[PDB]
Amino acid sequence: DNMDVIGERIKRIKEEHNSTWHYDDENPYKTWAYHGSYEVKATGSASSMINGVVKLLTKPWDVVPMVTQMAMTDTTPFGQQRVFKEKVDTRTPRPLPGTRKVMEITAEWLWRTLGRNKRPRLCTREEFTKKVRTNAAMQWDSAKAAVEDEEFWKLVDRERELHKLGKCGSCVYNMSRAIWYMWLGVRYLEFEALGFLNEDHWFSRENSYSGVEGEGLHKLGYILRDISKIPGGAMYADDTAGWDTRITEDDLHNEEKIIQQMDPEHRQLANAIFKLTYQNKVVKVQRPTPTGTVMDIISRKDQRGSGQVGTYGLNTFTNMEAQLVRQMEGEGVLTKADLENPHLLEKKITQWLETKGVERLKRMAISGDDCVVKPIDDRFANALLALNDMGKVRKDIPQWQPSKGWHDWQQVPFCSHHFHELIMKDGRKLVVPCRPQDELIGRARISQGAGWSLRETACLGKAYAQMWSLMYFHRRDLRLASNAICSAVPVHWVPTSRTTWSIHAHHQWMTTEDMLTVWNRVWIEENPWMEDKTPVTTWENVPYLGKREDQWCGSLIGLTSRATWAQNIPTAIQQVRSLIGNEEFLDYM
Ligand SMILES: O=C(Cc1ccccc1Nc1c(Cl)cccc1Cl)NC1(C(=O)O)Cc2ccccc2C1
Ligand SMILES: [Zn+2]
Ligand SMILES: [Zn+2]
Repeated sequence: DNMDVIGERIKRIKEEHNSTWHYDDENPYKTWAYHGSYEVKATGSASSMINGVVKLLTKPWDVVPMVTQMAMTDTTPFGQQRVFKEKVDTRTPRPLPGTRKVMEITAEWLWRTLGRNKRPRLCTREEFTKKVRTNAAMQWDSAKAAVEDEEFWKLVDRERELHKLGKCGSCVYNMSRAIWYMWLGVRYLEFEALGFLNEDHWFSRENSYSGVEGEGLHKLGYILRDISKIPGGAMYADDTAGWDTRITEDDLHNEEKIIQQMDPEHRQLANAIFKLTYQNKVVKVQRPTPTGTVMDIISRKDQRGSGQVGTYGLNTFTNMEAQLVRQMEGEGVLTKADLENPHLLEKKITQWLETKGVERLKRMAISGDDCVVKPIDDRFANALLALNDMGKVRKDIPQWQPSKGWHDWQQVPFCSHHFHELIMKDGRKLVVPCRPQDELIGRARISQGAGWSLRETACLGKAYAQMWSLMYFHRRDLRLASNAICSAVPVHWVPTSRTTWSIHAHHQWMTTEDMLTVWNRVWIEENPWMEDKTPVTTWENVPYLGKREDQWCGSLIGLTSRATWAQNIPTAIQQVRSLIGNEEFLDYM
């Protein structure tokens, strides 16, 4: 089918592992082309490492089911195969000809709108090097060593010369030093050709209208509140089932239209990324066999490779396009007859885009596969023909059952959170991010690496605690647990690793600066929705959620076990201090 594009990559893998290369007839691949297997040592673990510092200071959550579940993520070849079979080995039916036509018209208009002020450009070796260096001082260490080796860049140049001839020899996606250099080299080449979407803020709210890039978790609630003021129907936030697996060959060709705005030298490189690694891909996946573990080499023409970071911007683009198409259907612009029609009237779609498209983009908050839409009316709730036909089937709901919208922006699911408007004691309002408290505690109790010292583990606990003090201060249990962790860890110990990989995280908690000072900077000084810049001088003036809402959202406040924990927390803090040693601590309780 496509061996002329993927053949050189498979030939190189096969030559490198010819001692154990074989065709396994028991391969479970149904929708992916299977090329072969070779022996590998199994990677991953059946369960996550536990952060003992966070665990010792959150004893009431030792029982809680969601907390116990989050520590059971299986990353072994058995776990990889399970996820692959249940989620990735699917085929999306091809959209109808009228659906493909409206998508193409909308994609061309959207790219033109997105590129009205900005022009695409190539990203560079020093840009990638700087990003890698700033992230290593938060594998990043391995990546920092690779960017400092001139042989890595000479390998990058050889692969770029193949891409310029329309060939690919080593850009393989993963579901010795040489293979790590080839993977990081593939990521560099992708960054060089498509990194501009992220680096130049193409999906910022000012540039894209719907986008939220660069806003930060602390600003998303304010944007949903601003959207709530636009006249129209309810706010809809439908979750797509496995968004990345529903990116069709038609979606990929619509995303590729951005190459039309590039300079010749950039278009050549971006066309190679689109054709060789996005629209044709070679993937490695581990699989357990009766006699050991193999690495399977598979390929397909559609879906995304999640590891690519160019996928965030392209997912945002395709979601903005799909939601505009759904809004057109709700408004009666797109009928069932149009979706089936190759010959639909292009001009009525163009006219709707040119007269109402930007206004309709302003009614949305879109981040990758996450969307919030406030349509002009509720007909949108039942406009499902185009959405299902485009392959974006909603998760856990019958295909034709109407979407449920929200009339309170505070109840809307966006980027794994919901948002509350709080009234401070001085009358000022704050709009804060929130999620089930068991998820926040469960995540903070997971360590990220093996062989970590008590220092590295305590510093990751401190990073989680400071993130809670800045984003989730309004949750009573989290402010208390945060104070306990910060009192148990040396004040000069710098938080390490990362609390989240989310694009919305700005990592203001990765500091040894006083958290109240940082809180003031984020919530008051730099908050554009805070008109009165009066600083808050004490945590007693930093508000909480309403007790009832805190309890509805997972708080243990009012339980006897929680009261016992709060009363005995100086004892647990002292136990952690005793094991850390004679360092400088501070009492935050
Ligand atoms: O860029 C990077 C990771 C990164 C680090 C070092 C070198 C390059 C990259 N990126 C990159 C690559 Cl390899 C290929 C194509 C395009 C890009 Cl831009 N990260 C985010 C940022 O802005 O800090 C963007 C993002 C997107 C999704 C989720 C989180 C974040 C934070
Ligand atoms: Zn390549
Ligand atoms: Zn909440």
